Amino acid sequence: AASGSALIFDEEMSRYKLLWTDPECEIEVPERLTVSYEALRTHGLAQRCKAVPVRQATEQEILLAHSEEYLEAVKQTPGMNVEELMAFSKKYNAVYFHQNIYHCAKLAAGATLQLVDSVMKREVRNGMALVRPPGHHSQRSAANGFCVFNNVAFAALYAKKNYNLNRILIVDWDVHHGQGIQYCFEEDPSVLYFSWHRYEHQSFWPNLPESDYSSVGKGKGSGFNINLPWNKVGMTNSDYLAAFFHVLLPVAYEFDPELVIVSAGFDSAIGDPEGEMCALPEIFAHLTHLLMPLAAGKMCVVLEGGYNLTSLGQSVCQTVHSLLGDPTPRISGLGTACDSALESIQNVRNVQSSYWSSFKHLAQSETNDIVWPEPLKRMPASVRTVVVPPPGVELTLPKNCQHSISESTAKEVQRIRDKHFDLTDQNILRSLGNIISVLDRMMRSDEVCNGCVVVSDLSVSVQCALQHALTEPAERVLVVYVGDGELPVKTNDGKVFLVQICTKETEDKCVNRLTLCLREGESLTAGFMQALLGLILPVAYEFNPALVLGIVEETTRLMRVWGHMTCLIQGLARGRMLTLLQGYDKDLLELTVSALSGASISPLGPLRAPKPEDVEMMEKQRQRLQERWGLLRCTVSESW
Ligand SMILES: CN1CCN(Cc2ccc(C(=O)NO)cc2)CC1
Ligand SMILES: [K+]
Ligand SMILES: [K+]
Ligand SMILES: [Zn+2]
Repeated sequence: AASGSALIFDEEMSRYKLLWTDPECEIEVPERLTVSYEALRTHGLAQRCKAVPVRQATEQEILLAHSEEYLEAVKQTPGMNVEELMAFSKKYNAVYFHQNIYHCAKLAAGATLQLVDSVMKREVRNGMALVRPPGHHSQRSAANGFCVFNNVAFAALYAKKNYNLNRILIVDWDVHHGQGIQYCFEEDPSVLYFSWHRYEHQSFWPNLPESDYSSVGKGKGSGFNINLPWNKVGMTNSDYLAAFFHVLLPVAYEFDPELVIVSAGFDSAIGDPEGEMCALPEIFAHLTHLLMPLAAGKMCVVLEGGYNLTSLGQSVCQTVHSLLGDPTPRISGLGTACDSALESIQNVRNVQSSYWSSFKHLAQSETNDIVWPEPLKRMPASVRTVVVPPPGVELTLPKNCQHSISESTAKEVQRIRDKHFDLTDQNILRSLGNIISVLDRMMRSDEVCNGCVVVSDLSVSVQCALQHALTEPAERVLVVYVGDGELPVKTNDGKVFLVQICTKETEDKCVNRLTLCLREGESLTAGFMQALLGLILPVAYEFNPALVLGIVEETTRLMRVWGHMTCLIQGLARGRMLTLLQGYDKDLLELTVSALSGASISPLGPLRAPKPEDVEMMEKQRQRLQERWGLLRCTVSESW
C-alpha cells in the first residue's frame, strides 16, 4: 500500500502580482506561496515529502470545467499591457490579471492534477499542492475572487473521468464560500461539496443567497451540497469541531467517498484579516486528522486562501504534519459552540434531514495586533507503536512497530503485588511488567507514541495501567472499554472519563461516564459510527485527556469499527494510547497495531441506517451530558 506524502510546489506561481491600486485585491500577494513553502522547509516538513513537479493543465483539461469562450479570453491576457489588463480585470468581481497569470493558472491547475494522479496511482498516500492563483470562486465562464480556473473542481472532474470514481468528497474550509465549486456540482450526486464560510446573513462577500444553508443541491444532486454559514465572526476551535462532529463527519462517513479533496484556505485561521475568525493553527491538524480515515487515507489538499503570513505558515505546517502522520497537538479549552454557530448547525442539520441517515431522526416528533502562542513541536516517534503479543507469538509488524522488562520495572511489579495483590500467576504478573514498561516508554519517553498489550486478567491489568498512568502524572485519562461488567475504575474526581460500549443496558448516573448499549444485528456498524462521531469524540475532545486507555474483553461485530475508532481517538493525548486486549485474537491484534501505527484504515462501505432504538439511546445520552460537555450540543439551548 501507498507510503508517503506528496508536496507540489513551484516558485513560478509566485511570479505574478497586482500592478495597480485596488484595495479589494491588495491582500493576494506572491509572498503567500514563498512564506508557506519556507515554513515547511524551516520545520523539516518539505524534506520529508515526495516532491512532485508541477505541469500545465492542457486545453482539454481546462475545458472540463470552463467554457471555450472564457478560456479563449484568458488566453489573450499574456499579450496585454497594464491598461488592457486593468480593463480586462474590471469585467469580473475582485480579481486582477497579469501577463503571467494565465501561465500560473495553468500551473496551479496542473499541479492539482499531478497530486490527484500521485494519490490515485498509489504513488503516495496523500499530499498537498501549494498553488496560486486559488480556484474555488472560479466559474464556468468567469474569474472571481482571485481565482482564474477552478483547481479543485478540475481535480474532481479529472478523477471522475480518469479513475471512474463514483463518490468524491470536497471539503472547503476556506473562510469564503466556494460558489464556483457549488455551481459546478450542484446537480451531481457523485461529488459531495461541504463548505463553511463567513456569511453574516449575506452581508459578507460574495453576498449570495445561495450560500445559505438552504442550498442543498438541485435535481439528482439534492442533498450533496452542504453549506454552513457563519453569521458572526470570531468562530473558535469549538465552533469548527462542532461543525465537524455534528455536520460534516456524519455525512462524510455515510457518503463513504473514494477520494477526498480539500479546498484548504487558511483565511479561516486566527489573525487573518479577511476571515476574522479565532481558530488556532493547531485546529487544521485535527480537521486533517479527522478526515484521513476516509477513502483509505487518499486525500488531496489544495491551497486556496490565507493572508496573514504568520498565521498562514503555521497552519500549512500543522496540515502537512498531519498528512505525514505526526502526532496531533492537544487542543485545550474546548466547550460549547457559540449560539450563532449552534443556530447555523441546527439549521443545516434540519434542512439536510431529508437526505442523510444521521439527521433523519430530526424529521419526526416520534424521534426528536492579533497575537497567539507559537505551536509546540510535533516530532514523530522513533518507534511509533510497541506491541506485546502473548509469549512466543511473533508477528509480522509494520516497519514502525516493535516488540517490547527492566530490573527497575521488575521491582515495581513486586511492590504493587505486595501492597495491592494474593496473586502469583507468573504471566499476569508479566502482564504488569509489560504494561508498566510500555507506559513508561509512552509518557516519560518521547521515543514511543502508543502501544498494545495482550492480557489475561482485566481487573489487575486495568487497575495497574490506570494507576501507573495517574501517578506518572498524566492529569486526565480517557478510558474506552468494549465489554460488560464493572472495571476497577473510579470516575469520582474528574481525572477519568469512562466510555463503555456494552451489551446490557446500564443506567448512567454521573456526567463522567458515557455508556452505550447498542442492539444486535446488521446496524451495529452505523450505530457505532454515529455514537463515535456525535458522542464519543465531542466529549473526548472537551475532556482533553493526557492518555487514552482502550480495553477489549475477550467476547466481535465491532471488529469492523475498531480500526476507525483507534485511528480517530489518536487525535487525543497526542496519540498516546495504550490498548489492552484480553486474550489473543490475531485479527483484532493486527488491526489494532495497524491503526495505532498510522496505517490507512480500510473503508466501511456506504453506511446503512442505524436502528431508531439506538438513535433514541444516543440522543438521551446527549441530553444527559451536554450541559456538562457543551461540545456535544448541536442545537441552541433554551433560555430561562
Ligand atoms: C471584505 N471584503 C471581502 C472580499 N474582498 C474581496 C475578496 C478577498 C478575498 C477573497 C478570497 O478568496 N480569500 O481566500 C475573495 C474576495 C473584499 C472586501
Ligand atoms: K469554504
Ligand atoms: K454535488
Ligand atoms: Zn478565502
